[PDB]
Amino acid sequence: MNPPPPETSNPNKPKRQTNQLQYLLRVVLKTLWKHQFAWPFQQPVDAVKLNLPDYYKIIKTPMDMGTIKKRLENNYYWNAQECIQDFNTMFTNCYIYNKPGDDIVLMAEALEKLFLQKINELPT
Ligand SMILES: Cc1cc(C)cc(Nc2nccc(-c3c(-c4ccc(Br)cc4)ncn3C3CCNCC3)n2)c1
Repeated sequence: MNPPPPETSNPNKPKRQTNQLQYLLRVVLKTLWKHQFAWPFQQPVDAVKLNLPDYYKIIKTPMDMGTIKKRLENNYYWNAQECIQDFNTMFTNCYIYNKPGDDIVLMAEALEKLFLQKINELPT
């Protein structure tokens, strides 16, 4: 089975809006979402549909851009670092599960390069 997806809305977790988190949603998430290579990263890895029975034995901190979109939209994060950590966790999961030069890794690396370029322009 797949696990349930990561939590995206927590009534008990405090919320706030910052210009960095607005940038992470309206610039960073939006730009990566529209990238040609984004499709494997737009939702949790469906290990059932993809026949990857070891995926969630190896990856115990799953992350994906559909979850990050929901966390941003729901004001789930208190600070930008929490959202940047989620993007980094998602790329790292892909790297750990696969091998250098695999198609999925080249795709993740291109998205990560674009992510880092956008993060360099994160406002104050
Ligand atoms: C035929 C084919 C070929 C390719 C390149 C992609 C897909 N679709 C697809 N969808 C979702 C997840 C993956 C995937 C990930 C992965 C993606 C996001 C995160 Br976060 C973490 C890991 N790691 C490997 N894979 C594939 C690699 C090739 N087949 C076995 C599974 N792949 C399908």
